[PDB]
Amino acid sequence: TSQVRQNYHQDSEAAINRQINLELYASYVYLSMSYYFDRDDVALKNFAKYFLHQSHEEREHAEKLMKLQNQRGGRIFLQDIQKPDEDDWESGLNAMEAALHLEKNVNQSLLELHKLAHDKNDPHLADFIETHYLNEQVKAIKELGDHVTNLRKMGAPESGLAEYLFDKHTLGD
Amino acid sequence: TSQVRQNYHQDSEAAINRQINLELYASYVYLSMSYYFDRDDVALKNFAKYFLHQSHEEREHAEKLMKLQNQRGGRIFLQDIQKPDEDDWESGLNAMEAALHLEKNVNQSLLELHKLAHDKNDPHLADFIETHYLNEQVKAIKELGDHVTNLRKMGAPESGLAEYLFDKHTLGD
Amino acid sequence: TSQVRQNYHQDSEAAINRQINLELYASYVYLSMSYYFDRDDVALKNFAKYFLHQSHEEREHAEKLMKLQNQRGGRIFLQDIQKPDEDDWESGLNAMEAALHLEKNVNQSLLELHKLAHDKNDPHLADFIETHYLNEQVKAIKELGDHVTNLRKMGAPESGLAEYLFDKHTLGD
Amino acid sequence: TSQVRQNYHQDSEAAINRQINLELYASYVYLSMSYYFDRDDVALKNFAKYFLHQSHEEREHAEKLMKLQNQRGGRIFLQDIQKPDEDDWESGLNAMEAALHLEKNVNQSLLELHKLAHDKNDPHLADFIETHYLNEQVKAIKELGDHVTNLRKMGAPESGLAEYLFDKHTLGD
Amino acid sequence: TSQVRQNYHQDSEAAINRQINLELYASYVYLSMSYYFDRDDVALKNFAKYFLHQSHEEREHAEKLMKLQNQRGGRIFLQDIQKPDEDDWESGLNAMEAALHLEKNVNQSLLELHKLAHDKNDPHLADFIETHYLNEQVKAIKELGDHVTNLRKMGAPESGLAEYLFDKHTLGD
Amino acid sequence: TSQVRQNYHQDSEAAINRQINLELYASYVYLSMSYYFDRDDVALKNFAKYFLHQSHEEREHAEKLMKLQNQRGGRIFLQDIQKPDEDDWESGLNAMEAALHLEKNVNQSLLELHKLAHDKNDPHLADFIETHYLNEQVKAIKELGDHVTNLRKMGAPESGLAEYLFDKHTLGD
Ligand SMILES: O=C(NO)c1ccc(C(=O)NO)o1
Ligand SMILES: O=C(NO)c1ccc(C(=O)NO)o1
Ligand code: NA
Ligand code: NA
Ligand code: NI
Ligand code: NI
Ligand code: NI
Ligand code: NI
Ligand code: NI
Ligand code: NI
Ligand code: NI
Ligand code: NI
Ligand code: NI
Ligand code: NI
Repeated sequence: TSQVRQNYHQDSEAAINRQINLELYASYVYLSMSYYFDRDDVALKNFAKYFLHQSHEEREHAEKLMKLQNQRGGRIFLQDIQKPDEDDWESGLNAMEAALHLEKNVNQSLLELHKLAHDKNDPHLADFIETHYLNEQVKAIKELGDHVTNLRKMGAPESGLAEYLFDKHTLGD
Repeated sequence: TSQVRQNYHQDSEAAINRQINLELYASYVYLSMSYYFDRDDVALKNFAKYFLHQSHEEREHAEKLMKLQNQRGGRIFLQDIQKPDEDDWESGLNAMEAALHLEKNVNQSLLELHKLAHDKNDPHLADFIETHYLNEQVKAIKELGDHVTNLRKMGAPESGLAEYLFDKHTLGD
Repeated sequence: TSQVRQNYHQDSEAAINRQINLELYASYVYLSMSYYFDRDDVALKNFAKYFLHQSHEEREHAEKLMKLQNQRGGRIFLQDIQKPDEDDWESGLNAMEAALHLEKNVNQSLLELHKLAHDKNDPHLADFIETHYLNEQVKAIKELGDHVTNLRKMGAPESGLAEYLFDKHTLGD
Repeated sequence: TSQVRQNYHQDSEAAINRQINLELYASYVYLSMSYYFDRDDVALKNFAKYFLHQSHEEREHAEKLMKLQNQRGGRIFLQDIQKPDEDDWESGLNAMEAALHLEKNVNQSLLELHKLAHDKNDPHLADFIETHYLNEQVKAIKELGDHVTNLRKMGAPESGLAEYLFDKHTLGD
Repeated sequence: TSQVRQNYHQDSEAAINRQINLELYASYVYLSMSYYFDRDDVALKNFAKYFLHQSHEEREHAEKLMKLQNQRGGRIFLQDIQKPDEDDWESGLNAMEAALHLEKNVNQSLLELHKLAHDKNDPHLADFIETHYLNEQVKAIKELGDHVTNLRKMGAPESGLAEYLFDKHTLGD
Repeated sequence: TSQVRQNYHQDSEAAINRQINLELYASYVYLSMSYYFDRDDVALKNFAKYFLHQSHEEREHAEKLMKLQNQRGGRIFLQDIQKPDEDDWESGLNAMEAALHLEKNVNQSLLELHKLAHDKNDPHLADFIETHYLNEQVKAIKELGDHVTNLRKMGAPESGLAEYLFDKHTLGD
């Protein structure tokens, strides 16, 4: 047992490891989308920029959780990172909807983690999730919903004009 | 009777109180529209910016009238602020038309106030309305008419592409 | 149902709407006090400055809650804003005590909202209230209590000298 | 009863007084260690710098809690500050281990305080502890554990060379 | 015996330890007064500022004496810090008089220490007391006497107006 | 077939996908090492800094290869990222040797890729490997060998003093 461990339950430790793996997987998925939009037959540079930035943000999430694990006295256990469900994301609207679904899944995982933290009477971990993850997920979900709504009202994915003008006027700024 | 009151008729005082309430109500309506366009299923950030700024301008109108009341020797009497007629404003063109109607109503109220001020031989209040309210209402009505015309000629509200491009190229600047 | 709604209970949504209305009402009350102290027979400019700033802060509270509602997937429903209980606030000490009472009421409302949020297992809303509202209310209540104590120990409201010197040396800075 | 007290239970008030006394005692202990390393037969200036800074930080903790007490409507009751358990701290590694033990004790006290705050349904005090004390204690415990590990792997306390080089390369920066 | 000890008598060493404890106790008393004036039913922020600064100055006195002890070859022995005689200091004038009494007591202790230092033929310690403590105590006593005189001539503690205006015009600068 | 594909053989495309996966795996391994040295029972912050930077460099390698794939007309196919062989890297010298082995493996993979590129008469891909990967691998291998040699000559891993002083004087700059 580590000399710094105090009030850190092992169920919380396992949940932290699983959430690390999940954030890494989300980073992988965003990387996949980003370079999907870099293909010459898709060619939407601002979509690719957006999803690359999101991938780096998810990697930051993962590293934050690893530092948290080492901080409380837990021990990091890394698992394989699964391949994303798709290799062809069809369109920008489809990738936006997939991202919204992914963020909702990660958000439910974080919410159940917060429940487990409040149950094991771990206020430090509870507030860590409250402060560094929950509102960021809320903002990401609201933003992805805004993007999906805008792309839908413009005639996507039938109108490629819509996706071009959206790549220019919304993501290119 | 207040020691500063001079040539201030009580009909003018009641009209000032009513106009205060009306400007507050207009601010409330603009707030409603602003946060209607912030919803994830509408998602037009520049429409929301525009109507939030208009709400703050109407609140400035109200406070200006309150200071005018205290200046002439009148006495402020606040009333309830009515809820806006709608909670769902359908579209950006519809909200623009509603705003145009609201500003025309407020303008007629201010014009009848100026008539009552010239009747009671109150040149100070007459010029106060002339200087701080009339031309601002004229400019607001002309601008809302311009916006309605542009949105109409672009295919709104059927074309959501039109409202997106208008939010970007007209209100986002 | 909105595409972004997740773990947002409808009781929480109704509580958010009610708290929006309450913050708007508090803003209205502070506006009333502010322009009460602008009257020529009261004439305490720094009291008026103080209460006008407090009114703007309460309006900021309201808009923050509206953005929170749109963020979680709720739907804003605006109600009438009630007229303040009084039109003549008697004295600066009396207005300070009324403000203290109002802030205590708003604080109890926010506390019951936090209880409802922790009950419905909504940690995001719980931490939102924790972070953006609770400590601000605590600070406001402590400050209003300090002001009431100082005004009392100076001989208010009998001594108008006390209220003048307090307007100058405490609120005018 | 103070005019600002709201939802502040008296058990919480007593816990706040006890935690004030505990933070003051920790400051006293760190002061003792700091000036132990200033003796000519110990003579480790950076160890002394480190523990003096830690003493000042603990005094800041205490004053923060006193301001919190006055804020919620509680009443400060000061007790004697106990003399530290030791006057001779043997070595730098021994003082580091003593500091780690002390911080773990203070952390358990703060955790039980947070439990009592969530029990009495005091979300403001709960978030105050969450925000201003918990993560700081976690960081302090992790840092003291790092220092103890490094000193151990270097041959302390047998190797005085180890403590000298640690004072130079780790604490002197 | 320490390798640096020269002409340092053990009676002087015990006196230095006792004076360390006394300066720490004075710091504790000033802290008590400072946060007494922060209560909502007292609410004199500049009195609190003044006494907090005085507490920090007394802590500086204590640390200076500890460094002096380690310098001459003595050995620090810390004792408990006694709780201040009071928890409620009644008024600003009463706290000023208590501070004057406390500083006179500390001054007599320092004077007897200087006598013991000149007796044991310790000119270094004699000049240390002469240079770093005596005139500072004289200045503090004169300043506290000035404050007590001013508060008395203004009608304190009956006139709370007096204490308010004194907090503003004398301590708030 | 993509409209930009010219002289790009499909064996080269498969090799590019495999090398992408390998660079991602190397990034994962370096991340594992980095946060291994962040544990409280290891506690070598500069080792962790070094391996975190190396992980980010390997991720840059991977993204460079993905952009190259999209450039030539190939199609990215992502695979699972395998878990590193170890979770406990024993010591800094052991982690350095593991990193040297990993970089030698990646270098052999890149060399066989260059052979396949010169065989399929693809000078662009050959020079891409020549310019952006080969010399970087040579430098990394030489640097890791230097680090291993230095750690060995200092008495690692038996002497923890050696690893501490190496973390300070070589990696902390
Ligand atoms: O919020 C709680 N702990 O922090 C909690 C969950 C369930 C109960 C309970 O058992 N009520 O009867 O309490
Ligand atoms: O000032 C003195 N020493 O520095 C001193 C004190 C008493 C005497 C004495 O014994 N006079 O007869 O001298
Ligand atoms: Na005119
Ligand atoms: Na919190
Ligand atoms: Ni994430
Ligand atoms: Ni609970
Ligand atoms: Ni354009
Ligand atoms: Ni208007
Ligand atoms: Ni509020
Ligand atoms: Ni004055
Ligand atoms: Ni502390
Ligand atoms: Ni060195
Ligand atoms: Ni002193
Ligand atoms: Ni590489």
